[PDB]
Amino acid sequence: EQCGAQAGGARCPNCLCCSRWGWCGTTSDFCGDGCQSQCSGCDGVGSIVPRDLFERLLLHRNDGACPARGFYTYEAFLAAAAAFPAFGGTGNTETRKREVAAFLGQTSHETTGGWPTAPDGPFSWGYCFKQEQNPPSDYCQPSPEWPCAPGRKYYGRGPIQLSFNFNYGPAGRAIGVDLLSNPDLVATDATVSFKTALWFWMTPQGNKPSSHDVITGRWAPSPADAAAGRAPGYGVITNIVNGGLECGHGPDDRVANRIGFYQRYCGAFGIGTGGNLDCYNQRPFN
Repeated sequence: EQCGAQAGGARCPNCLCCSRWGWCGTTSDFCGDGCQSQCSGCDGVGSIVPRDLFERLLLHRNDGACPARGFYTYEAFLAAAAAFPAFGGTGNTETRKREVAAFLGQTSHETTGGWPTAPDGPFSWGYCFKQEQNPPSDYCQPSPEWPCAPGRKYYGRGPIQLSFNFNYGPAGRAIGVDLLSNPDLVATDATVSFKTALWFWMTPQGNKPSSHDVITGRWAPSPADAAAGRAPGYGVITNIVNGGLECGHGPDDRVANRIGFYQRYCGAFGIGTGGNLDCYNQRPFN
């Protein structure tokens, strides 16, 4: 609907802002700078990963047999990403798509329900789970910095399978949610769930860079990294996530599963994966 200074001063119906160029709408484009009328009353990662793509990549997550069925929505992914605008918004477009592919690859592995003969292949069964299956512990390691909340448990939750009081604490503080007190939010609120995974993705810890910096080419190895065989690529991201267990001892099915997801996703995004895909020959960071 047209409006304003070519529409006889017409205001927009439903209290819609009249844009500077004379059109009706609710975005900043209509209501901000230049807005002709009803301005106060009467382009992020979504451009790189559209709903259709997200849904096709995460093809079987809403299977009846997936305990997280229905939980991980596109709306929650976008809302979470809005809090981490550098995610999928750093570097050129190819790099942005690759960040999202890599993030989705790693988190799909953490939450996979796949099996070798699964419909549409094992790499379409990411995001099947939202909490650790049969956890062996509540993962409380008390500290003055992050005391364990009584009655609460810190088993894996969400797309990065966030675990331990000493990770829920920092994650919650960064995102403005008290996850030490209410760790179950990571499994009951999908926006919080995605936010903890993005927090992990975006945050350097100890001798590890952020996954974000690695995938966007902002990380260069240290001497110690170089002697350890740690060169930029998806492999070092696997190392960051779980290198203590999976890295430095040759071909490993967990690492390969992470790769297969990443390859399928890069495929769908029309980009290459880049090199150094594995951590078969890398010293674990830890």
